[PDB]
Amino acid sequence: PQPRKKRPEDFKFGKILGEGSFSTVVLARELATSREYAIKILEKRHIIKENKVPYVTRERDVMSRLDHPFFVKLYFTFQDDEKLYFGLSYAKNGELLKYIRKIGSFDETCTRFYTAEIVSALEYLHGKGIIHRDLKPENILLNEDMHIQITDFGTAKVLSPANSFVGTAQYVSPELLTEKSACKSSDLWALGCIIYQLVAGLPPFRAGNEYLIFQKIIKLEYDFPEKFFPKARDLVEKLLVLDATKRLGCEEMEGYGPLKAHPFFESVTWENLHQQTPPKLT
Repeated sequence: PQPRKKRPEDFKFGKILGEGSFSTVVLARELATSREYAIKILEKRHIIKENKVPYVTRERDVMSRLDHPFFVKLYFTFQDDEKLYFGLSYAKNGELLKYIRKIGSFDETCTRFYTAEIVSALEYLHGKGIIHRDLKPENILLNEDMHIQITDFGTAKVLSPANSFVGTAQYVSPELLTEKSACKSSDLWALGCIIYQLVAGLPPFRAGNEYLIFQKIIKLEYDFPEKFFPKARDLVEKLLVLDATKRLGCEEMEGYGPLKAHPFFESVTWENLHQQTPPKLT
């Protein structure tokens, strides 16, 4: 068996950590243990009306299948007459994006560290035939110890052999704008954008509106500031490649081995990133 199903009364709900069109995430403290969980709450009525059952169900299933230190863990689920609740691990420090603004940009040791954590998280995710499809600084959280915790699998795609979704405009891959489709490489593209954002302080493709943004993406219109770490620049250039089959890290390019072997990660020990002490953020 297992611990009896939990119920709302077992918690003392606190502040709202964030909202979505889909639901609300609130910080809660379980009375019997004093443990803090970030509980995602969804209104069954709203979900049904919006035809999101498949999405919510997929989200819960992907999360249940993940058991890694770089991913928010799902501890339990329960529901009452009107709402569904998902008990997720609480990452106190919030969005990686906050830290990016807070300090402007990351030095080389910090960029390397956090990129390595993300790459390693991606290898794990892709190893299970799962595609995030909306990877970005706002979806990458930080736990109390400053290690990453990736979440929000509401837009995830589970492979079985991935065109029904888009994702945040600035991180969308060109294939999604053209062949109306997506694969593992799509996340790798988002990685390229993220890396670039860690070093430069802003995402690569920026413009007045979505349309302009998409124009630049399909034309690969962007450039590096003259201060950009050379090896990071080289790595980014191998990720922000229009042809999805030529991005460092994808199946056609022989996987994660070559990606992790990149010069930019020279001094990284991949086997125990999570045991390592994250570099102080400036």
